[PDB]
Amino acid sequence: SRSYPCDEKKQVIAECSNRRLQEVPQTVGKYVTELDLSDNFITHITNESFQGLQNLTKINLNHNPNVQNGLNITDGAFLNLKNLRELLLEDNQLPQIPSGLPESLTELSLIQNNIYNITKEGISRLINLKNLYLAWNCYFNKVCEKTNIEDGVFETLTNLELLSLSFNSLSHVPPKLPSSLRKLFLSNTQIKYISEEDFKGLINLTLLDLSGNCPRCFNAPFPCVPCDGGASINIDRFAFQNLTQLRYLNLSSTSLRKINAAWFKNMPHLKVLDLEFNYLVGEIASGAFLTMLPRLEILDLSFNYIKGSYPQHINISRNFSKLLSLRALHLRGYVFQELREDDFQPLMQLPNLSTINLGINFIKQIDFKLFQNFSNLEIIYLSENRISPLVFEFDPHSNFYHFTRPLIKPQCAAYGKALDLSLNSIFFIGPNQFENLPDIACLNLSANSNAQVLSGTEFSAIPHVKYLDLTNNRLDFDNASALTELSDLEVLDLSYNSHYFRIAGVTHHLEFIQNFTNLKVLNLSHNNIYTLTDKYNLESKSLVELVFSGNRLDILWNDDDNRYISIFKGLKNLTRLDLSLNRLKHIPNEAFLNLPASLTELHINDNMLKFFNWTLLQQFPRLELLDLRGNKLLFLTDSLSDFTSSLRTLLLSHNRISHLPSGFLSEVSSLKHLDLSSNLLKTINKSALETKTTTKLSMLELHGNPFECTCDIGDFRRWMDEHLNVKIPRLVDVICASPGDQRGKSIVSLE
Amino acid sequence: SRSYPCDEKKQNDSVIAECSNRRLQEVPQTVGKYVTELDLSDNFITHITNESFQGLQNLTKINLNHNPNVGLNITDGAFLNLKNLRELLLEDNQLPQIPSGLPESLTELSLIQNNIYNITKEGISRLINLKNLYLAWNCYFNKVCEKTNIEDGVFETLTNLELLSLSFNSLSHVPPKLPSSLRKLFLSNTQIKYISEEDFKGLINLTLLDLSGNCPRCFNAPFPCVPCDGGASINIDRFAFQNLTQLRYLNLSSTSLRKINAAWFKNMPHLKVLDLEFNYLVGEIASGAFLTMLPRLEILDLSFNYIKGSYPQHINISRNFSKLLSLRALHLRGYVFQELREDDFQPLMQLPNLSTINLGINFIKQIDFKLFQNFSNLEIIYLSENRISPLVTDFEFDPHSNFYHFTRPLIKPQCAAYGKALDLSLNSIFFIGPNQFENLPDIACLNLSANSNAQVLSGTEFSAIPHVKYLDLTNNRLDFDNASALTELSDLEVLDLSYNSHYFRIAGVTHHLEFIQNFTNLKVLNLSHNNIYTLTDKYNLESKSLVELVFSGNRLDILWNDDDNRYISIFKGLKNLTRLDLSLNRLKHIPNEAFLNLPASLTELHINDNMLKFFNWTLLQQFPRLELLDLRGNKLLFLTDSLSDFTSSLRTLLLSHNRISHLPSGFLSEVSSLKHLDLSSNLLKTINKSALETKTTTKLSMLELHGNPFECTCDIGDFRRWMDEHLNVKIPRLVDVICASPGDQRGKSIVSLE
Ligand SMILES: *[C@@H]1O[C@H](CO)[C@@H](O[C@@H]2O[C@H](CO)[C@@H](O[C@@H]3O[C@H](CO)[C@@H](O)[C@H](O[C@H]4O[C@H](CO)[C@@H](O)[C@H](O)[C@@H]4O)[C@@H]3O)[C@H](O)[C@H]2NC(C)=O)[C@H](O)[C@H]1NC(C)=O
Ligand SMILES: *[C@@H]1O[C@H](CO)[C@@H](O[C@@H]2O[C@H](CO)[C@@H](O[C@@H]3O[C@H](CO)[C@@H](O)[C@H](O)[C@@H]3O)[C@H](O)[C@H]2NC(C)=O)[C@H](O)[C@H]1NC(C)=O
Ligand SMILES: *[C@@H]1O[C@H](CO)[C@@H](O[C@@H]2O[C@H](CO)[C@@H](O[C@@H]3O[C@H](CO)[C@@H](O)[C@H](O)[C@@H]3O)[C@H](O)[C@H]2NC(C)=O)[C@H](O)[C@H]1NC(C)=O
Ligand SMILES: *[C@@H]1O[C@H](CO)[C@@H](O[C@@H]2O[C@H](CO)[C@@H](O)[C@H](O)[C@H]2NC(C)=O)[C@H](O)[C@H]1NC(C)=O
Ligand SMILES: *[C@@H]1O[C@H](CO)[C@@H](O[C@@H]2O[C@H](CO)[C@@H](O)[C@H](O)[C@H]2NC(C)=O)[C@H](O)[C@H]1NC(C)=O
Ligand SMILES: CCCCc1nc2c(N)nc3ccccc3c2o1
Ligand SMILES: CCCCc1nc2c(N)nc3ccccc3c2o1
Ligand SMILES: *[C@@H]1O[C@H](CO)[C@@H](O)[C@H](O)[C@H]1NC(C)=O
Ligand SMILES: *[C@@H]1O[C@H](CO)[C@@H](O)[C@H](O)[C@H]1NC(C)=O
Ligand SMILES: *[C@@H]1O[C@H](CO)[C@@H](O)[C@H](O)[C@H]1NC(C)=O
Ligand SMILES: *[C@@H]1O[C@H](CO)[C@@H](O)[C@H](O)[C@H]1NC(C)=O
Ligand SMILES: *[C@@H]1O[C@H](CO)[C@@H](O)[C@H](O)[C@H]1NC(C)=O
Ligand SMILES: *[C@@H]1O[C@H](CO)[C@@H](O)[C@H](O)[C@H]1NC(C)=O
Ligand SMILES: *[C@@H]1O[C@H](CO)[C@@H](O)[C@H](O)[C@H]1NC(C)=O
Ligand SMILES: *[C@@H]1O[C@H](CO)[C@@H](O)[C@H](O)[C@H]1NC(C)=O
Ligand SMILES: *[C@@H]1O[C@H](CO)[C@@H](O)[C@H](O)[C@H]1NC(C)=O
Ligand SMILES: *[C@@H]1O[C@H](CO)[C@@H](O)[C@H](O)[C@H]1NC(C)=O
Ligand SMILES: *[C@@H]1O[C@H](CO)[C@@H](O)[C@H](O)[C@H]1NC(C)=O
Repeated sequence: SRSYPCDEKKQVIAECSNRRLQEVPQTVGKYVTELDLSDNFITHITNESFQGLQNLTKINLNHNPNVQNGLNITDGAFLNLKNLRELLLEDNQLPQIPSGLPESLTELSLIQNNIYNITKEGISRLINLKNLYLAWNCYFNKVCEKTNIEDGVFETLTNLELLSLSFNSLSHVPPKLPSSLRKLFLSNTQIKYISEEDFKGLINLTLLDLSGNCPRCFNAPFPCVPCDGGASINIDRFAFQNLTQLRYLNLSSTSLRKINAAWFKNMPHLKVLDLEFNYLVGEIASGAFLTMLPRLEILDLSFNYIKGSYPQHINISRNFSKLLSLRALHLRGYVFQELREDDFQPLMQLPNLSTINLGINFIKQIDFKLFQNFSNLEIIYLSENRISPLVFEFDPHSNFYHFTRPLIKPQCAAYGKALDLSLNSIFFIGPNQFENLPDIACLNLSANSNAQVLSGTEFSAIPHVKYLDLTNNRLDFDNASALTELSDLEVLDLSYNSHYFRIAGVTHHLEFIQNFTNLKVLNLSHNNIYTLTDKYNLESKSLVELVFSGNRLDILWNDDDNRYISIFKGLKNLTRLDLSLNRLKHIPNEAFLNLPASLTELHINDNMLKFFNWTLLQQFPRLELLDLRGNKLLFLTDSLSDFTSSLRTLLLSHNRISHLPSGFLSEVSSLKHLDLSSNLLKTINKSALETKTTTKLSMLELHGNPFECTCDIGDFRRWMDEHLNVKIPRLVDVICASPGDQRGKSIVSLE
Repeated sequence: SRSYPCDEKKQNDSVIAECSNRRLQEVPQTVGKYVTELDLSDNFITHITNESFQGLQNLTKINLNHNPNVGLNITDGAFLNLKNLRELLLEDNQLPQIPSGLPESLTELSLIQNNIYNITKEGISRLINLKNLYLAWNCYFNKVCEKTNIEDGVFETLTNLELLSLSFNSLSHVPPKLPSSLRKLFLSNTQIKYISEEDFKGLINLTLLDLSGNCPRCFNAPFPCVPCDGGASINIDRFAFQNLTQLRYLNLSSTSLRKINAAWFKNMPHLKVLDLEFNYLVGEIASGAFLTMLPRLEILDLSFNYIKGSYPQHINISRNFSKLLSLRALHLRGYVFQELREDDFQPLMQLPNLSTINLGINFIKQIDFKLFQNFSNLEIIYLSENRISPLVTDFEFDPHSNFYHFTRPLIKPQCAAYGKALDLSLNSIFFIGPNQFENLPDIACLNLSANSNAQVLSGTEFSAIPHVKYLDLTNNRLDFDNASALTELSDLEVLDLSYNSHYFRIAGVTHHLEFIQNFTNLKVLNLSHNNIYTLTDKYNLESKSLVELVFSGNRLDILWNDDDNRYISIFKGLKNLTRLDLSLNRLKHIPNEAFLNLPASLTELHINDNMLKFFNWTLLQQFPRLELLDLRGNKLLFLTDSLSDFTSSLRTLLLSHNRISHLPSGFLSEVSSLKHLDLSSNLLKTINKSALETKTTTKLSMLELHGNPFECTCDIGDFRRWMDEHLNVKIPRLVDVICASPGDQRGKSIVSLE
């Protein structure tokens, strides 16, 4: 059995999602324990749907049906599944909690439905529930009803550890919550008041999310309903008195102006405090609560700006010096003109403060030397400011109030201390710009509209930069000594610096590249490179990877010009080369033969190639991956094994191949992965299948070929049957084009 | 009938068969006998014989350029029998020789871009009627080729020849015995180092001479370039042009000139256009005796005469520029200088007709702007690509274009049409301060594109030039945080804010587009590629005057998210709008109420290049003026069967690149207004009779169907017969209206099935 329609996988999971399925297939293996049927067109679940699949411990029916209208699940449809632990039913337009769910359930997700009634009948039998998600049923301008929570509905769920009720109209915290709760999410629930009773008994709670209740609505990116008068949430003095185990508290966008220090009296473990989108400028200056948090590691005070206010200075209370455990401080969107060394004195003896984030404050100048006086900053994040020369659209499973991606690309941060000055106005780097900074290893200058001629001295005060990002500037590469002060540079990103490269009449100089002794990775992408001055060749003894996408090799290698015929030959250590998006119609033979013999990976995808000289792979004895996707190729050589014994992956997707030559599936013993996706194949011929021996072939992609499903396809179908070790992904997309009665169906589905 | 494979055009005198770029392997035997011009360019034709055009004696013009695409073999005399052949284009055919036995009727012959190295009497000297002969670009750069041999006197018998183009061939000397009927002589890039008194002594009718690129200036060349020994100058004898009294055009670009002999111009009283780009003329520009000899000159191009590595404070223009009384345009790109002062341009200031001054690409850091007012009448002040800051076919080189510069207008004609133009694009005007625009003329057309401007415009910045009518602010970083922005510009008709994403992208900063309603005369607004998905307080765009809104490249998918009502009327307040562009907004579906709030005034609505799966046809009932609906590049499956119930205005419906697999019976019944229906690149297997059928006949004039996977069984018969009974409906590109199935038909046109 080659399984269909699902792909089976044993790290036993049937991946069956996004396959245009109309019903639960009756072709699922009986050894399957986890079934992913998300994103199909399934409209009915009955007690017949999964009979003879009782090993199932997990079912995902999210996002069904898509497109061309709700999911209809009968009473007790799942009841017979004795082992069902986890049921995901998100985005199914369910009007109610389905009835008669199995008591074995420990995890149930009903996120993004139309469920306005939470009943004993739905839920109170489900004694084994540990995590229950009912979020995003009624929010924003959706037409929906206030949520009715049957009194005591949650009381019998004495194993429940996580309950998520966010983005529903609740009005108050429900009573009779089980004391087993660890995590309680009540974001955006229209609760204006927290009483002493609401969480009095939840002694095991480690996370509480009360965000977005009484929101700050000015300039909201969503329909936002403030409390009367834009008032603050109202939280009783003793509301958190028993929450001794709280580690995470989210009070983002609760319109707070005042924080009651006493709220933290009994929270000796509190680790992450989110206070973004409030009105806390005054508390930041004078916060008594900061005195109550000596184990706090992450404090987010972002977007507490006063509307219309652009103060000279940020005002940080001396009490910040009590945050002895603080690791990250987020101060985006406070809005201020100038950062002086004195303004941050309270932060300067915190031993573990690693990250300071001052993104999006419209800061016009910074006294940079202040950063050295900190104990140990490793991320100095200043992106999106005004620093100039010195002289359903919300993911319900993510954080709603900010992105959670790293501030600094991990590959750069991995080198050491990081200074991110991206998206500023440092248009010219002058002699003292970088004076008195720490030993920066990772420097981001992307998008500073820098148009200068770097000349070998600009980075002299931080000469150990290992990863330099200069993307999206207007750099004028007119000096052979550029960047050469950076002896230890390993990664250099010059992508999107077209501005001068595109003008023929100005001089262009890339000779500095050869100076670096440790340069491993160079990205020259999207620079429109088509002409250089005097020195035509790129050279480096160390470089391993060159990204040359989005340039004009079609010009450089024009048949009437010899000058660039060795452009990459001097990159003597290169193993990875990217020549995508260079508008190539053909590569002269001599040009191809002058690519480095060291290559293991060569991409030439998304050009316009009409021919490819296969014989020339004889000069590339280490070549493992050749990527020719997105071209106009028609001809495959019929003696590939004469030209390579190294090639493992050949990517030929989105070309115009109509004929596979004799024994091509078995031509190259080393070939593991052949991608023939989206070409013009009508069949695969017997001679194409002829093998002298066996082959290393593990994966063959064929989806989007216009197959002719006559009896001519028989041979390949029988081949598929007898080579079950060759994976063919996406069989639902390996489709008959002709004739009319077969059109649209998988080739596997053919009598 | 309906012609195939070519498209025919009944033009004037002419009837033209457009037959190019059709993958043809043979000259087709199906060309109409009334055809006078045949364009076969860009096909896979390999052989021309005396049978190729047998049935086609009316042919006056044949284009065989660029054949075969992926050399062309022409038998001796293949064209001889074509008694009326006037024009033969044989460019880019890898010909090794001039074809033999060409008809004597020829008046126009192009052999541009071949491998022809011998120009013989036998090829050419019988062709007595030739008026234009093009032999350019046969041996140039690092092509493998040989020096051109021109048989002595080969051109002498061509006594009606007016244009001869020999550029981009290795010639070494001007050929002798040229016919005196010559008007235009092109000898660019021909490796001629010396011009003698004899070379053009008899060419008394010459109006153009091109000697560019002989002894070229090669520093930083964008092509393989071979200087004369020592990088010496072309050597032109004092009397080389003494008989050239009719010359209007002289191109001496890239001839390594340092010194210009005034006497060269003594007998050239009509000279109008002088190209001197890519020389070493900084010294002549400061002194230039030759400027005294050119009082009828209108265009002078001195671009890229920079001294290598030199960055002087000032440009030095001789006082002799004041003698160029007829001068209209002065091009001074690439001289390279830091500052332009008012004194530096005094010699130019009383020239009555000097309309255009071009200072592009000089790395200029400051300009004393007041100087431009003291000119008599500048209309184009071109300062693009400097350092101005706040005030305190396959061919690399198109052989049919100018090689030394682009020929496009300096200023977009739509902007220039309004009046005086100041182009400050691609500079460093990052902040517009209070006096930036002091002392300027009455600018009507203002380009500030790509100045990395990040400021909050606030209603006073353009106070000193308040009659700007066309404002280009594209590709900046503008922070639209003030409702009075640009409102000082009362007469503004066209405003381009494209590519100012920078702050629109950030949810947490405020965004304000309210200023738009203030303009009384605003007609065209372009907000493209701004990533607009959230505004502050005022969610709606309003204008009583605006006729055209370009909103492509924003996030209407977000603005019109089903859980948000706030932007449901975003465009309704554009009460005068007729053209709306919603392309590239990632839309999967448009809420019905949102669609219905688009202005009732629309005549043209584009929603192409989204991801639409649904389109509610019934809503075209509220758009009684709608003439063009463009839905190309979406994922639509369903067409309504009762389109005539919902519109009587629609003339063009563009549905290309969708997933339509069925034309409903009877789509098009009673929809009389529709002229142009584009169903190319969909998933059609056939068209049924009743799908096209109409009782009251229709205005249908164009139906596109190429790139559909047609099933060429007998099920296609009905459409084929329909095609034959509606010859007034054009179906273009019939070679691309192809059978997908079954195997024996696959690849063939549907019109080609018995
Ligand atoms: C208020 O603040 C609290 C933190 O104090 C915040 O709690 C965090 O919420 C996010 C939002 O869901 C949780 O993040 C998810 O965690 C689960 C559990 O481990 C993951 O499965 C999620 O996985 C990601 O990748 C998956 C791949 O399968 C995807 O399926 C999915 O999209 C996700 O990308 C995801 O990381 C997070 O764990 C909690 N924090 C804690 C400690 O529990 C809350 O969101 C904030 N409130 C608002 C309204 O933003
Ligand atoms: C310029 O090119 C460089 C080099 O290719 C780009 O950086 C590289 O980007 C890739 C992915 O595009 C990173 O690879 C990824 O790494 C992750 C985690 O290790 C892995 O999960 C992915 O499958 C993939 O391997 C690669 O590490 C990264 N390299 C470096 C040195 O940072 C860069 O993105 C390009 N610049 C621009 C503007 O595109
Ligand atoms: C911003 O949007 C405006 C308005 O659509 C764009 O300018 C307009 O560009 C089109 C070309 O796409 C011009 O129409 C063309 O005019 C010529 C000459 O008459 C005609 O030959 C073409 O078939 C077509 O009609 C239109 O005139 C022009 N309107 C102006 C300038 O007012 C503008 O280009 C967009 N900006 C960017 C950066 O895309
Ligand atoms: C340098 O700063 C830029 C600009 O902030 C970072 O670019 C963003 O990075 C991610 C790639 O992971 C994208 O999803 C965003 O679109 C980028 N934004 C823009 C405007 O480009 C970049 O990654 C930073 N570089 C490093 C090494 O951290
Ligand atoms: C203002 O200047 C910009 C930049 O010079 C112009 O953009 C050019 O437009 C031409 C013709 O439309 C394009 O082919 C070029 O690619 C553009 N150049 C660049 C760098 O983008 C724009 O046309 C000018 N605006 C006006 C009104 O003339
Ligand atoms: C018209 C430009 C001639 C050659 C040239 N290339 C450059 C170049 N790339 N940068 C320059 C910066 C300042 C001054 C002159 C520059 C220059 O000159
Ligand atoms: C954190 C952003 C808060 C709201 C805001 N939007 C903008 C905005 N768009 N521009 C600003 C310019 C200067 C100072 C504050 C600005 C501002 O503040
Ligand atoms: C700082 O971090 C280190 C471990 O990463 C730790 O041992 C020490 O306890 C922390 N200091 C404080 C003051 O919390
Ligand atoms: C690069 O710049 C430095 C001055 O910054 C200069 O000394 C050196 O000559 C420059 N290199 C070249 C080739 O001009
Ligand atoms: C850069 O490399 C070149 C040539 O290899 C050498 O002449 C130059 O001095 C080098 N300079 C530095 C600072 O690395
Ligand atoms: C070549 O690359 C390898 C892997 O990065 C590295 O070990 C070696 O140091 C490089 N060689 C040279 C000569 O720099
Ligand atoms: C492939 O390469 C060499 C030239 O280096 C040549 O001998 C062989 O004919 C080539 N194939 C094609 C189609 O050019
Ligand atoms: C073509 O030329 C040859 C003379 O070589 C003659 O035999 C033949 O009939 C000619 N064909 C036509 C169609 O004129
Ligand atoms: C200036 O141009 C006008 C209009 O073309 C023309 O009549 C006049 O002769 C020109 N003046 C000079 C000095 O050439
Ligand atoms: C716009 O900016 C100007 C600065 O001149 C300021 O006076 C005005 O109040 C601002 N208007 C708004 C609505 O912010
Ligand atoms: C702009 O538009 C509205 C017109 O209703 C008005 O309130 C506002 O004051 C106008 N502003 C200026 C600066 O003209
Ligand atoms: C409506 O647009 C046209 C431009 O075609 C103009 O004549 C008319 O004046 C505009 N109406 C108003 C009220 O601005
Ligand atoms: C189209 O919108 C119309 C308004 O005429 C509404 O009656 C109809 O329900 C719509 N169809 C769909 C599928 O939304």
